[PDB]
Amino acid sequence: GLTEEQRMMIRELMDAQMKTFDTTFSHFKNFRLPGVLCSLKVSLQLRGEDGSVWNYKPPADSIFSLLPHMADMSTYMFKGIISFAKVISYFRDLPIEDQISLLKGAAFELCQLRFNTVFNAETGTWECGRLSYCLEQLLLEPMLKFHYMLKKLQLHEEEYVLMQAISLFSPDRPGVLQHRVVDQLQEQFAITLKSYIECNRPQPAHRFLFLKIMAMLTELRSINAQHTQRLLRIQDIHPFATPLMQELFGISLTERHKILHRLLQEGS
Amino acid sequence: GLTEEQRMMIRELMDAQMKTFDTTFSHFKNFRLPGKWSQVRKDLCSLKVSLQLRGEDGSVWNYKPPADKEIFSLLPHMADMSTYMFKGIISFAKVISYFRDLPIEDQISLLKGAAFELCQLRFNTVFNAETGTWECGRLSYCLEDLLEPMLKFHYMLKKLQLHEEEYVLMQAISLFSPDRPGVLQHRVVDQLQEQFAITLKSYIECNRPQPAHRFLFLKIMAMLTELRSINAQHTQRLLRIQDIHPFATPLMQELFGISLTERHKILHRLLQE
Ligand SMILES: CCC[C@H](CC)Oc1ccc(C(C)(C)C)cc1NC(=O)c1nnn(-c2cc(OC)ccc2OC)c1C
Ligand SMILES: CCC[C@H](CC)Oc1ccc(C(C)(C)C)cc1NC(=O)c1nnn(-c2cc(OC)ccc2OC)c1C
Repeated sequence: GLTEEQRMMIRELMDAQMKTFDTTFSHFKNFRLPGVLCSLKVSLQLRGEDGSVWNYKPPADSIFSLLPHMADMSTYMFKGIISFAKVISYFRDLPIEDQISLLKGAAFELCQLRFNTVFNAETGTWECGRLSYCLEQLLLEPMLKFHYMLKKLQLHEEEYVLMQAISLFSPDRPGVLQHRVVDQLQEQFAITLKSYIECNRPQPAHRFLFLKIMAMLTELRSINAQHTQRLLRIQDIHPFATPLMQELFGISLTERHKILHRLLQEGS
Repeated sequence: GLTEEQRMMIRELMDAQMKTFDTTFSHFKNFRLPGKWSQVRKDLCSLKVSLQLRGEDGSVWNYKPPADKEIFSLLPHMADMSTYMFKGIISFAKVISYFRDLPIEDQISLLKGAAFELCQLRFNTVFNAETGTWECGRLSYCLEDLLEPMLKFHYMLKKLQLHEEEYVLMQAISLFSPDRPGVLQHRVVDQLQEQFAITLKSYIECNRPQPAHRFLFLKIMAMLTELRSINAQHTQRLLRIQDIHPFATPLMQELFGISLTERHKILHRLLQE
């Protein structure tokens, strides 16, 4: 039994998730594709409305071909992440600078949390509806070990959307001014998540699940730093980042993120 | 043991083939790709193919066709494929001396009736029987699901294991068909076809064992007869489909029939340059 606010807090996040998560990627169009890292090698599949199936197999040892597509696809995911935060009441009340700082530090993490919901552990494929991404002693790349472990927990929709709230309202993000207001918000999401697990998962397989989930968020925070550095090493060599990704990567706060600033003011 | 004219007759067709047959399809670019109604779905089910497209880096794009507007996806591509092939078929005839000396209308009539047949003969050279795939260099076409006469023709012709000289002689016999619609020089073309047929019959005797290839010439002639029937069949199927869904290129519309040189001005223009 949750409090009348904890129940109201989850319904707001679940409604926020339903309104902003395009699980089928139906509105994901006008993206780049390979024209006619070694652990994260993926094979792109693209199904059509008529039932046709395009399949792209990347070449072997010679790798920057799929990055333009993965940049466009991740940008579309982050646009839904922005809209997810805009409809949360606790997020819109924050200053416009903290909304940019929180979305800068939680862009990658909230994308991963949504990808794990469409990840297939048995087939190794990220079933993104229209598109699919199938992989080619391999769960050492922290990106994939995180997804396989998180998928093993078999979390609910309420638990996934609560991890997004805890990751979004991180008080120790670079540039956050209201560090105490964000920390007060983050504590309530963790309390609601801890209370939800106790009321709906009495099984022994889900023992210490809240501490496991919090440990995943800490690991995902470390993987966020690793991948951001790995992608800046490639951007320095081969420019592949989208205009919105350059603002996140850091390539006066609202003046350096004019796209993020405009998206936070439009009607959600 | 061929005559010096039969020897020079083959040397001209081989030079004709090597100048106009892009066996690697290196110059086939800028083609379309996948982005009375009941009478169409028949042949489409028999000729369902999966397109493969390799890249310079080694990447492989593959298009699997949608299972049973459903099969109209490969039509724009195969129209560009057929058009590119036929333009090389036109260039093949434009360098043959016996073809240039014919009237400009008889040249159009021969190319109209032998367009499909000469295109199949070149497609059989790049067909892989054990894998069932037309290996067109960067492009590949593998079918799924020998009942279709066009498929039975390719499997039977590939089993004969003909030479490059025997393939180019089949193109000469099929090109110089005197009974094509609109041909005026029935006496000249029929005598030309006999000269190529005699050379093919004499080539098999002089360059192959006698008893094992005793009826190889008659088998080849039987293939051209069966291929002549498939040319009629396939032309009717695509006229039923083109009338419903336009997929034919302007050069294909002239062949399909959609004053002789004025109704085939594109084919005429390609014969003048
Ligand atoms: C399991 C993770 C999902 C994805 C498959 C569904 O896995 C990949 C697999 C293969 C590849 C390559 C090797 C083919 C390129 C890449 C990725 N994944 C990214 O490329 C990615 N993941 N997150 N972000 C991201 C987004 C962002 O907002 C726009 C800001 C910063 C971001 O990175 C700090 C990005 C760009
Ligand atoms: C058998 C080898 C060809 C090709 C390659 C594997 O197999 C096909 C496979 C599938 C398909 C569909 C049904 C899925 C589209 C078609 C075809 N092949 C044709 O559609 C074709 N073959 N020849 N011609 C042709 C050309 C011409 O010159 C311009 C004039 C008249 C012609 O037909 C009267 C055409 C149009």
